[PDB]
Amino acid sequence: MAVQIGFLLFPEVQQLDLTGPHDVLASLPDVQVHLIWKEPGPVVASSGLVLQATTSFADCPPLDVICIPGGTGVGALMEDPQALAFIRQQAARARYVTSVCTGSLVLGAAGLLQGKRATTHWAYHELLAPLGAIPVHERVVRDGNLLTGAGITAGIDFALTLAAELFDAATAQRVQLQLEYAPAPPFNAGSPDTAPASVVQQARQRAADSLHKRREITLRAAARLAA
Amino acid sequence: SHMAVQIGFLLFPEVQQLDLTGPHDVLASLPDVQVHLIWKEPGPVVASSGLVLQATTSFADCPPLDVICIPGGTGVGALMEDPQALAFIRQQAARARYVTSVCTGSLVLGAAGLLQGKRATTHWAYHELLAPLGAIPVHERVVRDGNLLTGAGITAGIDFALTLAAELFDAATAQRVQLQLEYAPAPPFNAGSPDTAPASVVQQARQRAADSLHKRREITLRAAARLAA
Repeated sequence: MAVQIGFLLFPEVQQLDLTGPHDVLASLPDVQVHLIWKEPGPVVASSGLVLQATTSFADCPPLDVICIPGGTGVGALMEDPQALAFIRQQAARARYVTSVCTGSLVLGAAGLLQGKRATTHWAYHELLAPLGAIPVHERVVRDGNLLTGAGITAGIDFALTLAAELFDAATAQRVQLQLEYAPAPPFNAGSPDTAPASVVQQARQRAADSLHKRREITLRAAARLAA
Repeated sequence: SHMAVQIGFLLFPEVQQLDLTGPHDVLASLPDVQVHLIWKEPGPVVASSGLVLQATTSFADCPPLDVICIPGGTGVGALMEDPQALAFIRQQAARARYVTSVCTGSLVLGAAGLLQGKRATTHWAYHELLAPLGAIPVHERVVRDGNLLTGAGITAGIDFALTLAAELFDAATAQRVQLQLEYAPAPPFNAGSPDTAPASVVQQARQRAADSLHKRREITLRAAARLAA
C-alpha cells in the first residue's frame, strides 16, 4: 500500500537528475524509494560522485512511478536490451512512466514515446522526433501517464508536479516550503532563448561531439523499433 | 590536475543530501576542480532520506581547501557539539578562499565561531538561531559577507553554487554552466517561502518543526557558551 517509486541508477548518470527528485519524493508519507540497477552496489555518476543501487532488476517491486534520469550514460542504455526490457516491464503497469533531461531518450529507445508529447534537454531536443515523439518545448510535458522533464534542474519542477498527482496540491506545497524552493537564479541564462548569444554558442560547441554520437545511436535505436 | 581548485563538502550522518548534491553537480561542471566529501573516515554515510553517499577522505588526510561547504540536515545538531568537526572547519576556514554553507549548515559555522559579527542566513524554520551565535540575520536566499557565502534552505544550494561559480571564475562561465544544466526552475506552486505559501501550510510546518527548534535552541545556547569562555 506504500507508493513504490523507482529511479534507474546507471553508470555515468547526471546525478542531480536523480537526487533532486529523490529528496522531494522521499519527503512524502507512505512512499518507498528504490535505486535500481542490474545489481545492488556502487554506481558512479558522471561527476565521480558514488551512489548506491538498492535493488537489482529482479528484486524491484512493482512500481507505481518509474523515473529515468539522464546523463552521459544514456547512450549505452539506448542500446542495452536488458535495461530497455526492464523499463518496458515496469512501464506498462506503473501508474506513471517520468524521465528527466536525456532520460526521455531512453524511454524513446524503449518505444515508449511513440506518438506522445515529450521534452528533453534543449541541446538534444532534435532527437525526440526520430524516436516517435511529438517534440514539445516546455519544461514539464504530460501526456496521459507520461511525464517528461526538460534538462537537469527541471527534475525539481517535475518532481513537485508528480507529487501533486500522487497526493494533492497541499502535499506538494508543504514539500515546496520545506525545500525553500523559491528560486532566485543569479543569472538568466538557463534557456537558449534568454542566455547571451556568446554563451549559447559555447554551450552548443561543447555539446557537439556528444550530439553527433547520440544522433548515430538514436538512428540505430529507431531502426530497431521499426524492424 | 595537480593545480585544481580544491572544493570540500562535509558529509555527515543524517545530512540533507540535496544540500550537498545540488552544489556538487554545479561545481563539478567547472574546469579543473577536485571535489572532496569529508568525514571522520572514508566510507558510506547515510543521508536523512536513506540515500547512501560515500566520503572520499578523512579530516586528517583532506588537503587544504579553496572552498569549504557545510550542508544542513537533521544531523547538524550533533555537529554543533563535535569538537573534531569544529576544529577541522576552523582550520580550513583560516586559509580557504570561501567559507559557505547551505541551509542549517550555517548553524555549524556559527558553532565554530565563524559567524560572529557577520551577515548570514539559515533555513527559515531555524532562522532565529543565528543571532545567539553572533550573526547578523539576513532574510535573503544567498548572503555574502566578505568570503563567507551562505545559502538559505535546501534548494537554495543551486542558486548559491552558481553565485560561487561566478566568483571562482567569471560570469560567462557561471552562465554557461547554468545553460549546460538547463537550470531554469519553474515551480508548479508558489509555496517556497513562508511569505508566499498558504497560511495554513506555514502553520502546519511550524507545528511540525517546533520540537526540533526547542531542542536546537538548547544546543545553540550550549555552543554559544563555549564561544564566550
